[PDB]
Amino acid sequence: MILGIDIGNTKITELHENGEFKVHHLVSHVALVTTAETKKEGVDNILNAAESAFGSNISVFDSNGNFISLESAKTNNMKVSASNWCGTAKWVSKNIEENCILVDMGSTTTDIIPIVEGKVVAEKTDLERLMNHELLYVGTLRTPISHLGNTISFKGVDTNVSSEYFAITADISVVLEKVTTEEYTCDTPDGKGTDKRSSLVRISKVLCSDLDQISEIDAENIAKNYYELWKELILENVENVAEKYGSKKVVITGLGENILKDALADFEVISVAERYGKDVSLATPSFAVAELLKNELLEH
Amino acid sequence: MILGIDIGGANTKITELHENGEFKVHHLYFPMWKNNDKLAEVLKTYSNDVSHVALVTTAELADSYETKKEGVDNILNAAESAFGSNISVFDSNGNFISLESAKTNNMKVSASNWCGTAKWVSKNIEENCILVDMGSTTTDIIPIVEGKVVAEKTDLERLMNHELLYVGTLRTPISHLGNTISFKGVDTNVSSEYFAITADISVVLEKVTTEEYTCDTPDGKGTDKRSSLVRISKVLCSDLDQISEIDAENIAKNYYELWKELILENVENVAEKYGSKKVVITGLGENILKDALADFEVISVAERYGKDVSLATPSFAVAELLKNELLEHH
Repeated sequence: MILGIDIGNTKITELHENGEFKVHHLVSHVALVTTAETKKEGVDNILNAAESAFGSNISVFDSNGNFISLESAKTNNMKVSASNWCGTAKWVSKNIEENCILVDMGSTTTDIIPIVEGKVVAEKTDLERLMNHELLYVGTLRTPISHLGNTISFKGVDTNVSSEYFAITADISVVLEKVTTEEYTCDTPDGKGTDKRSSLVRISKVLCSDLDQISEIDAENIAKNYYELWKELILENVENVAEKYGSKKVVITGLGENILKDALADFEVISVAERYGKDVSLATPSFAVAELLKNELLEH
Repeated sequence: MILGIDIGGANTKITELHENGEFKVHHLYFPMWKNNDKLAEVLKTYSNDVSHVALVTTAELADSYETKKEGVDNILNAAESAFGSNISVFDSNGNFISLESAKTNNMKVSASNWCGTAKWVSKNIEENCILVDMGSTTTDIIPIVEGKVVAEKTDLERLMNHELLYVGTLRTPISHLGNTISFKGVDTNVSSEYFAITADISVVLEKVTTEEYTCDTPDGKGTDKRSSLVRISKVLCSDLDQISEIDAENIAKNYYELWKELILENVENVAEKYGSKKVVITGLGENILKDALADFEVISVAERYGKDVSLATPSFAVAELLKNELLEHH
């Protein structure tokens, strides 16, 4: 009975014992990964809090795909902060495909990480990944819509759009049914509802208009056209990485799987939600570090 | 002395235009969503010397939770308590109407930030040209044909016809200019987070002065070039420990190119449609506009009337339009 703990909200995966697993949103071994005013205070809080009900049997998955024991993370806290893709990438390279591209999209960013010969070959820092099509700052929920493009086709004409914070990808996702209303968990830009109509109201403000000047069908069309711009952003980046590493297989996961599938039809797609369930797909890092800890402790 | 008063949502601009042509522009903080006592007080200092007043309200303030009637009524009452019936209100249609006419037809009082300026240009500057006014947030590209302003009616229609562009000198989030930028020779994706704005680019490239970076900084830090480069570096999820000052300035220069191109393309489209080669520029962003529209025949409000007028054109414009009507029979 080993647990996979991803503190960012927090997700827990109960692994081991023939394979009996389950995840929950908020034990002999615990894999601790943190994807979440100096950033050394919270680090101690997390570490010390972990010791409380888990003891010393805690393995921390650092910035790299390396598992460091406790106290090692207490000494040099500059390794505790980990990405939301490193753990998943490691897991994929040893349990799904050794030659592929992992594409994960959360509420804010999309990670496109090449895996070659079983090893993760993505660049290190965020800057380096932005420079190599391995980090795309578009997410399922929090992306301001004009980041997808400052012009949009509206009623057949290329139209300029507002730069003000009015609508986000969450609005597009709900209107196009790529995520449920319940999955629109971030704050709405105007402090109002997450239902479709409320989302259409927000989207209409992008064109300095409202649902009195334009119809709901017109507004929905704005969402549809932005969705295609969004798909292209995902596709172009994955293609660039694929062209350099010769990979054709893509493993997708995260809240944005539906969007990922739509954008990457040109590739051989392997869905985490389809192979391990939607729960794992929504809590991949926690499940990943759980499987990884198992194999490493089984190395004995 | 003629007074041109432009009441915005939070800031009021007053132009004192003297008979000899000398002028002075005053600035006053006056939130329209609250009581009008301060406005009334300031306007009263002109009560016994001024009888010719041009008043315009350009307040947009999107959702201010206040009816148009109360907003207009409060402004008109503050002005009336100082000048009585001696007030000419510039309405949305670009015409001067009486104080009583404004009260009655309150729904037609509030004007766009460019309405007065465009009409003034059409009368006092050039009858066939394109007005390009870039303030802190938007860029208005308004065609003037045969002395008549012929821009589209609504903002949506202007967005569909290259007459409204959401790029400004200070408040534009940098990624709105483009979600990728050339860096060290390769196409680089950029953050969507609110970390840097056009004000940062403007200060770093000296298109505006540090004192002119009047909006809040994204991180609440300094408005100096160093602090601006720090914010700009965040757009590529970096910092001045990972990249250099030269690197950060290169990010700013590359974005400046995208920014100028956005302005140019929009102005070119309006110009090609009307066949005009003359552009009249104004607003805090004149330095950027001069660079972007270098190939056009440029007429600068700042050069012809001074920096203050360029940064408060609406108030000056209605003062001039009032002067025109007055001189009509002098």
